[PDB]
Amino acid sequence: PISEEMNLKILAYLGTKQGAKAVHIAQSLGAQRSEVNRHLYRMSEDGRVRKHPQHPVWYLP
Amino acid sequence: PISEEMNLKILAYLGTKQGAKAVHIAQSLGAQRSEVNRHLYRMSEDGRVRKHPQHPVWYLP
DNA sequence: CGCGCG
DNA sequence: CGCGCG
Repeated sequence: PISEEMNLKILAYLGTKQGAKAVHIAQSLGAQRSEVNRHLYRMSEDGRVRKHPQHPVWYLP
Repeated sequence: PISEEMNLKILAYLGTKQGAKAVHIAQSLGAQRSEVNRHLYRMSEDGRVRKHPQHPVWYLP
């Protein structure tokens, strides 16, 4: 499922970086890569985060 | 697979009608709804299209 | 190697 | 009912 609280933890982390990989987001939150990726991709649908067009690297809009 | 040619056709439809549903894009292009959605969701990852936060309706940023 | 998939 | 899933 989707945790809005997980969404907010990810957004807060991205707010401290200039682009980040899910593996490092997961490391820094103490979460699993799959959970972080599930949330990143869903947030990207409506524009809350954005992925590099070629690389698995994530940014705030 | 993902066709960049298909991406451009979908973007062109959206440029004509904001707030479109996949079924209507598919009808116009002569494609399957599932194919159109596969491309919409992948384009949403890097912000080329954007989904409505609550509905399967699509916008062009 | 991109993987998120329920 | 959101479904895109390979």
